[PDB]
Amino acid sequence: WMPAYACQRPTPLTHHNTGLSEALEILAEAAGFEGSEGRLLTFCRAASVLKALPSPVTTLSQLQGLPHFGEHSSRVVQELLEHGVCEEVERVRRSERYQTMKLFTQIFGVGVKTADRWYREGLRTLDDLREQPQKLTQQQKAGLQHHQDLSTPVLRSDVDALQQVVEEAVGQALPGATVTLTGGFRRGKLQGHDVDFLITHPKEGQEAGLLPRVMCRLQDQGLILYHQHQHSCAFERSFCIFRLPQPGSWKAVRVDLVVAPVSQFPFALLGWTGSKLFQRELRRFSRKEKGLWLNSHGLFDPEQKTFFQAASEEDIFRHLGLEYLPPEQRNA
Ligand SMILES: Nc1ncnc2c1ncn2[C@H]1C[C@H](O)[C@@H](COP(=O)(O)OP(=O)(O)OP(=O)(O)O)O1
Ligand SMILES: [Mn+2]
Ligand SMILES: [Mn+2]
Repeated sequence: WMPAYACQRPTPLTHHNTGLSEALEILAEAAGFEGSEGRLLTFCRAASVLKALPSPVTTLSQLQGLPHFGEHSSRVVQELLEHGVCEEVERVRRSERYQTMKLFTQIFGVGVKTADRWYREGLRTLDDLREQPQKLTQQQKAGLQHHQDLSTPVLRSDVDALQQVVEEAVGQALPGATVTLTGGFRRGKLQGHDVDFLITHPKEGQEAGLLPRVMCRLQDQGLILYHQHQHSCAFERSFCIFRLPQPGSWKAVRVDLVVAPVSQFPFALLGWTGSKLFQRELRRFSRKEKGLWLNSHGLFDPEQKTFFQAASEEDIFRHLGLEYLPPEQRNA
């Protein structure tokens, strides 16, 4: 027996079923491209079960009694075991719709709705987008300008360099302010598509106006290629492309900087650490099993109209009746 919710079981970074999970995640991604959110979540859940298994699935008999393994996901795994290939997955991989939606949605500032609109309008390539600049936001133009670098996996070494410059700027702008690495790198990932940082100060309110000062410092050092600042309407944030110096060269790298007041920091850290499926599952668990609404700002009882005060992620897990999972076991 393995628990049904991803937030009730450890999911390590590395596992024994990478071929099988990858194939299911192609089908999940394709479903998302077609607005089939039910089918996306179904394939995502099945893949996450495989990530949690302590052994490779070598025969279909190892599927019996696992949750989230309905007929379609089981068929995909069966075909892979028997034939080394799943024809449905190969058709998806070869299809122009999938390839194009993958191409467009990978670009900085482009979601599924935009990519689909562009597809329906006859756009297919990055050059097609560059030929229609009136169709692009400034963020998307920046994504296209740096597309090669932004498609290159960000490495832990890049993360360490970026954390140093962000810490230097934060520390010079406001002594005592802190920088916490979040996202997939906090979960132990060796590579990623961006770097996420969470900034706060132990005195509530001292973080006010910090982010623009941090960005000014970084801009002055030549480290910023693109910056879009957004005030809270809901955390203050800056979605950036950094110019990371390397020996004899440089690389553009996506970096998200988020500011949270320290009262909300545990919720923010939990929300921003992911994985995306883990957090979806944790929020579903909270609502369905505990009657509480969890988000990146707090944990709300809608019946009592109360908020839970947490000092740590551990506090939040405890309040929900879940065993604590460190970040490296949230790789659902
Ligand atoms: N730009 C963003 N907008 C909204 N939420 C974000 C953003 N970046 C990160 N988050 C939040 C949502 C997720 O639960 C978590 C991780 O998001 P994201 O950076 O997209 O993936 P990740 O860090 O888990 O993998 P990757 O290594 O590919 O970046 O933090
Ligand atoms: Mn990330
Ligand atoms: Mn991010």
